[PDB]
Order: sequence, then C-alpha cells, then structure tokens
Amino acid sequence: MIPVLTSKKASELPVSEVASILQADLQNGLNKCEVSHRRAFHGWNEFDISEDEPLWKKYISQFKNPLIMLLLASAVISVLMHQFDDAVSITVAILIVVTVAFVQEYRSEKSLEELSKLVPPECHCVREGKLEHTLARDLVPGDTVCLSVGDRVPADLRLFEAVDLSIDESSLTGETTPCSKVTAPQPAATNGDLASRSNIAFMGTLVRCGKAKGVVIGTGENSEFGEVFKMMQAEEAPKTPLQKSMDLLGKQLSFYSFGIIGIIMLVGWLLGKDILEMFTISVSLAVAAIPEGLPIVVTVTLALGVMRMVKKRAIVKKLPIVETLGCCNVICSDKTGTLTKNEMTVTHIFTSDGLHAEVTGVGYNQFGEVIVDGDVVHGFYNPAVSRIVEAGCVCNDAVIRNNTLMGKPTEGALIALAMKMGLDGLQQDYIRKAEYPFSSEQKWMAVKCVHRTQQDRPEICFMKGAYEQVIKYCTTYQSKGQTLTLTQQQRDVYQQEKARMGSAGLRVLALASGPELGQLTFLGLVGIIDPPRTGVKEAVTTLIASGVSIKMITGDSQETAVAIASRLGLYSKTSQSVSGEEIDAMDVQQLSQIVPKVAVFYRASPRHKMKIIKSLQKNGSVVAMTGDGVNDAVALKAADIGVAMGQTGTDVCKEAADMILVDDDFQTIMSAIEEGKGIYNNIKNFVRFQLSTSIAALTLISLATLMNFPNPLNAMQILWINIIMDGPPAQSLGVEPVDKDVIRKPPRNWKDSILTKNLILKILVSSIIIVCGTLFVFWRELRDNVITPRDTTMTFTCFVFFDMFNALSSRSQTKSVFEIGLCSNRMFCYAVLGSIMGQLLVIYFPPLQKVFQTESLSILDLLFLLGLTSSVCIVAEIIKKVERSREKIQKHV
Ligand SMILES: Nc1ncnc2c1ncn2[C@@H]1O[C@H](COP(=O)(O)OP(=O)(O)CP(=O)(O)O)[C@@H](O)[C@H]1O
Ligand SMILES: [Ca+2]
Ligand SMILES: [Mg+2]
Repeated sequence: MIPVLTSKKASELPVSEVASILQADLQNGLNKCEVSHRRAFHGWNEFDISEDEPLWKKYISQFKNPLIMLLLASAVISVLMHQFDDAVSITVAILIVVTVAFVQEYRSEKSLEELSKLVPPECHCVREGKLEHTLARDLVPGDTVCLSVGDRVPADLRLFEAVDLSIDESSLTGETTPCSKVTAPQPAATNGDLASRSNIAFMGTLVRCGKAKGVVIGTGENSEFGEVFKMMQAEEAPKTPLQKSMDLLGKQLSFYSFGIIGIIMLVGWLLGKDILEMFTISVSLAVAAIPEGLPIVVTVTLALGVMRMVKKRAIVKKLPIVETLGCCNVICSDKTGTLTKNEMTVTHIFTSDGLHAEVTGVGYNQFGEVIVDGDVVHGFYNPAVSRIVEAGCVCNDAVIRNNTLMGKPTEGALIALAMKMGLDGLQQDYIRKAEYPFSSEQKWMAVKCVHRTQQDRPEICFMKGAYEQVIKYCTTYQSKGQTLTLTQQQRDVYQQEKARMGSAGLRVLALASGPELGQLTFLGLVGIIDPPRTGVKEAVTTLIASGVSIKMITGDSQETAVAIASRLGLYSKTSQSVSGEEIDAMDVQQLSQIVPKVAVFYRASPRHKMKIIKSLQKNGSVVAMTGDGVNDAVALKAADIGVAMGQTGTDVCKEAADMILVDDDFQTIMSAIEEGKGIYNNIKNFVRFQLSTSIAALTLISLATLMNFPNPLNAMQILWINIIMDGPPAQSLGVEPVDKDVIRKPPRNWKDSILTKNLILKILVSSIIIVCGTLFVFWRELRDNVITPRDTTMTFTCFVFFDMFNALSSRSQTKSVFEIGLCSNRMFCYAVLGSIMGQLLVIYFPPLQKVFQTESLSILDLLFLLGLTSSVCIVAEIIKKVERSREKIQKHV
C-alpha cells in the first residue's frame, strides 16, 4: 500500500528514496491501470466537496415569511370561526404558492450550480513514457508532472529537475517575490517555515520562470494548506451590482405598495366596510405586489446567457463582469491570434543587390518554388538567396515534421521557405553554442554556430529581427561576394523597400550575418505573408460603425499595421499612430488627449499595454483587451473585460482574465454584446410586465374601494393573478432567445437605471387600457340590483385574459408579434397553454368550483371576453409599429 508523503518529509527525503516510496518511475511515467487503481483508492484529484441539501430544510425555509405567516394566521382564525370552505381554499392556495416558490428556488439553485466549475484545471503529465495532456482532476499520487512557464501547479510536487525556476507563491505565502526552487534535500533545521521549502511545488501557485518536472506527493485534502484553501475559496458572495440595483428597485416598489395598501385599508375602514374579507383581500394584494421572482429571473437569465456563451465557444467567468460586458466602448486586440490566422508563409525575397523574387505556395508544405523575374533556381545558383536561407536555417529554433508546426509561426514560415529551396538538412548541420533568447523588448535573436565538417574558419554569427534593430548592428554589406560598407544612399532605398513590403499585406523582417556580433553583413529582407481570418472585415465594420471604437495593438511595423488596418474598417482618414518611444515618453496626461484619436499602435510591450489601460480608464472608458502572454497578466487583471486565450494562452493569463476563448477569433465579442443586450432586454420585459400588472391591479382595487362597490377580485383570484404575474409565465417571458437585430444600438451606460420614459408610458397605457376594459365589462355586466358570483367570475376571466394578452405583447419593446414568430420561445407557449388549462379546470371542477366560487359561464360570454380582451395587444402593436416607423423615417431623412 503506497503511503502519502508529507511536504516536509518529502523535502527532507532524497529524490531516489521518495520515488522508491511512491513507486514512481521518473522517466517512463506511470501506467494507466495503476493510475486507475490509485484513483479508486485515494479518490480523484479534487477537493472533498460536501454540503447540506436537506430539501425539507429549504421547504421549511420557504415558509416563515410575514405574508405567508399572516395568511396562515387568517386561516387559523377562520377555522376558529364557523366557516371552513374559505379556510380550505386559503390553505390550498398558500400550499400552491409555497410549492411554486420552492420550484422557483430549486431552479435558481440548479442554475447557480451549473454556473461556475466549468474551467477545469489542466496540466502536463508523463504516462507510459509519453507526455499526455490530462486535467488536474485526473492526478494520482505518483505521476510525473511537467511544469512550464505560465502553468499553474496542479498538486504538490517533489522537484527533481529544475533550471532557473521561479514560482509565484504570493497566494500561499504572501511574499511578492517569487521563490527560487532547488532539487537538493532540505535540512531539518530550515524545514520550519513554508517559504524555506525550496524543493516542493505547491498546488495553486503560478510558475513565472524556468522549467520543472516533479512527482505528485499529495492529492486533494492531504495536500498542505488544502484546509485553508477550502476555508477561503469554497464559499464566497460575489454579488452583482445589477442584482443590488434590482433588489433596491424591488424594495422601493414594495414600500410604495405597502403604503398604497395601508391607505386603501384606512379608506375602506373609515367608509364602513367588511373587516375579515377586506383584511384577507389586502394581505393577498400585499403578497401579490411584492416582486419575489426578480432575483430568481435575473439569476436564471444570467445563467442562460453564460450557457449560451459556452455553447458557441465563449467561456465567461466572473459573473458581475457580464453586466458591464454589454457596456463595451473600447476594444483592443493584437493582430496575430485574434484578427488573422496564425498561418505565415514567405512570398517575397529581397537581397542586398536587389532582385524581386516571388515565392508561391500556401501553408507549411513543400509544393512551391522561388520565382525571380525569369529564372529557374533549385539550388546554389544565386549566392544571396542561398546565404539568406542558410542564415534562416542557422537561426531557426523550431523543427517542422510531417507538415506540422510546433513553435512560433515566424520560425515555421522561415523553415518552410528553407525546405522549399531544398536546404532542410542545414538546420541540424549547425550546432548552437551561445544562445541569445528572443524577447518582446529585444525583437531580435542570435545564435553562434559553425560547420562541423570543417572548423578552420572562426566563429560566425547568424541573427534576424526587425529592420530598425538590424541595421543598427550592421555596417557592412555584400554585392558580388566581397564585403563593402553601406552609406545613407543605400539606407534610404532600403527604407523605401521596407515601406513597399509593409504595404499591401506583407510582413517585413531582416536577415544579418557576420563573424562577431558587433559587425555583421546585411543579407536582405523576407516577405512573410499574413492572411486575415475569414469574416473579420464585416465584423469589424459593423462593430465600429454602431458604437465601438476598436483599436489595434500589434508588434508589426508602421506600413504593415497601416495596410492591415486599411484592409479592415479600423483605419479611417482622421486616425493617427503612436510609436513605442512616443508612448513611453508620456505616462498618462499627454496620452489622454490622443488615445481616442489613434486606432493603430506600433510595436508595444505589456508595460505599454498597462499605460494604455491607465490612460483609457482615466478618460472613463471600458476596455476589453485580449492577451496571450505571461507578462500580460497584469494588463488582463487591470482591464475589466480582459480576455484570455484557450490554445495560445497560459494558465496565469487564464486565471487572471475574466474571459477565456477556446478559439482565437474576433467574433465572440459581438456575441458577448449580443447576449448581454438580450438578457438586459429580457430583464426589461419582465420588469415592464410586472409593473404594468401590479399598477393595473392596484388601480382597479383603489377605484373599487373609493367608489363604494364590492371589488370583483376577492382573495383567491388575487392569489391566482399574483401567481400568473410572477411565476411560470413571468419566467417564460424572462427566458427569450437573443434578437438578431440587437447589435445596431449604441452601448448602454453603467449608471443608467432600468425604468425609462418609454417604458413608463407603455406601462401606464397598458394599465389604463386594462382598467378601462374591466370598467366597461362591469358596466355591461351589472344592469340591475342582483349580484351573482357569475359576474365576479366573468370579471376574473376578463382580468386573466387581459394579463395573458399583455404578457403576449410584452416580449419585445421594438419587434412586432409576427417579426419574432408565433412559436419561437416554446416555454412561453407551454406556459400560456398551462394557464389556459388551469383556468378552465378552475371554472369546471366541482372541488375547484367550491374553492373559487366560480359558478358557471357560457361559450358566447367567453368568446365576447376573448374578443374584447384583445384591445391591449392590438393597440400596443400599432403604437410600437408607428413609433418604430417614425423613428426609422426620421433617422433616414
Ligand atoms: N523568431 C523571431 N526571430 C526574430 N525576430 C522575430 C521573431 N519573431 C518575431 N520577431 C520580431 O519581433 C517583432 C515584434 O514581434 P512581437 O512578438 O513583439 O510581436 P509579434 O511578432 O508576435 C506581432 P503581434 O504582437 O501583433 O502578435 C516583429 O517585427 C518581428 O520582426
Ligand atoms: Ca408577488
Ligand atoms: Mg503582441
């Protein structure tokens, strides 16, 4: 039986003894069958998840509300009296109400737990001698885990290989300085504090630099500080500010409703009316007017938006970011990953002498050739191009195999061009001795390699990079084999050629070589191509046209970036560009007045990205920046809508950013805006419908009380109307697919409220129309002195039909009834049908007849009510149509 090794003992114990105890193969990894056995015995590589879900507890918690308690008290006091039919009716009504509330809460909790836990932790592991790609959830104590830069440590590792490792342990230790890691055993005297353990990698820490490979010593709860981990991250309350605003609005509406109910009670009691019946009616109205489904529906619509985002490759965490996601003003993205595909090929070759050579072929394939202006070259014919491809081979770091690329796209394109000429065998012929790492701030890499067949000649350097960083280190050039020196008369024409290459759609680079890396010989430039991704130009145009001001932050040259922006809709006739030196000269103040006028940035850095973020946030704008680097993590954290990458993004940037895309494309941002605006529109629909229904009911009750005639609503019918107003139909209205025409609207403001003048006017119009219809029904209904329950049933049916028709036309503030389709959201149709059958059963069920005192009606009366109750829908449709037509005509003219 394998024992679990503690962190301190693993640090104390030698690596070989540790591997002996865990029976782990450091080279070939661990086999799958033993992986399954260890997983079965030790559980999975997860945190022990346990919580109380005693459904009877949440059933009881649905009770104890003051409204339900008062209803139960009224039921008890009626039981104490001589009446029992009212008591049984009220208790079955409150039972239906609490069951509806229970299913609403259950659905809300269900959506809550389908939310989150959607980005599993993923890390490398060695099994059966192969580096295989598993989730961290699959780990067992004994596997060999490879750690890379930017990867999050999945479990406690006993490090045995490490070259210049720095691990950010600020999360678990609080030290802002990453801790260097070693592999030697640690002394017992220094094994006291956590930070002194320099040979163990802890789960949840981020690797900042270096390479590593260790064996898991702990999984799940046995891991050190796992206790404090489940202490902090297990429970949290990240309340969305939109939820707070909705709660405040609901509380204000509830206070106003309570004031209205109190005024109505005072007026009725001062007028000498009923006591118990009026009290029950008032308490039913109070429980009706309270918006209780608003938080449930907002959680449901947030979860639905997140799920719809995920269904089409848009993973969004950090729930309250979605609320401000729709209020997007400025969008920034790179140019190699999000706008154009990462498929680079070289189609132009330029040398020191000057010969326009064109290269054909698309992709990393060997079908292709180099075409000078009339020649046939398949070998050592032109010395300049041969030297260029040889330098490309020497400076190359990646390796191409079976038409596959594993490395940076630029080196892949260079090696593909080299293989096209037939010199693929020179990549491994030269062996590097001194290596110069390539960096964003450096923009050039150098190698020191010599031929192995002969070593009489001294060392020769081969380096490539940007032209601005190449001509500075190069003052010699070749014409016909011999070495000469360049002057200004060649630098100017080289600059013109660089600009010409940067035009159209080509990328500009430079090749240099020499004996010592202080004086080289210029070779020429390579015309790497970069085709834009399909369906990006129209997306960019339709984004910038409406309300967005997308900018460009790319590391290319001036001409290349300008041409790429001109191909899309980013560049205009009034836009400028800021260089890296210029953006470094000014920190915040001088950059503020120029950021809204520049859409293309020169070769920048993560520090420059931070500067742009600070300048944009100073002006008061929302920025959505996408990054794929370790040093872009701070930029993503500072940005409110920072986006990470799935395939080209590290784990550090994945965790730091609030949005992760499994595919790099400039199409999910419009999708983010569309779902955000759609869920906002659904919330507006719910709010408008609930407010209109509540206002109509309260106005009808107030007019009934003030005019001194019995109210044709009772209490059970009021409870049914309440269930309709915030229940299955209200949630059906809240659940709605995103409208196609929702992107042609200026971005929303974060400080804007939910109630507008148009919404208030529509609510008032609908309420007054419903009230007028009910008054007309009553006037045509009571033409004598005899009052029957049939009249009350007819009034209740008219009110139900009016509410249903209002909900029918409340699913679109701008679209018509037939524009979205009669059957688009099947949930709404199902709810309407269920309400219809429930009303019919209430009318025609002897038990429900006794409960609801509905008596009976006729087919002709029902048809007349249906014909009359359609007034709200037609009026709303015509006013919406005329308003939309007038707005479109005015904006067109
Ligand atoms: N393998 C390589 N060797 C030498 N230079 C390289 C290189 N890859 C890129 N460069 C140089 O680095 C410069 C800027 O590159 P950087 O990596 O900062 O951004 P980038 O090339 O990835 C474009 P972007 O950031 O918009 O995706 C380019 O002009 C290029 O000349
Ligand atoms: Ca209510
Ligand atoms: Mg970049």
